[PDB]
Amino acid sequence: GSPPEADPRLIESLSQMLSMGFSDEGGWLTRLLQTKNYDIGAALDTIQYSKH
Repeated sequence: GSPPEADPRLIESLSQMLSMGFSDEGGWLTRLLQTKNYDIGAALDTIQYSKH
């Protein structure tokens, strides 16, 4: 569902990308999101891979 620290701070870094409605499949964003110290897989997974 909605996890604290595993959704906001994650879905935020996307605020920069999600502004279109697409996830980074070319590893381009991954590097960025990595700024969080973990993985965008979990982040990019919010731009779609789930429910609109």
